[PDB]
Amino acid sequence: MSVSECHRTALVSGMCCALFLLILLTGVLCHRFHGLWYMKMMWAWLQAKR
Repeated sequence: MSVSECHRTALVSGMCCALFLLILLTGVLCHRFHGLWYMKMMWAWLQAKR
């Protein structure tokens, strides 16, 4: 809306930051599913039969 072009940097900056949050969010669930994590992983581990 603003004749200024710099404004573009903002719109792009917003997404650039949101992307970082995606990496942190993964941790939020990691905690809630801290136990289930191993429960499921166990299936993948034994499946290999190392």
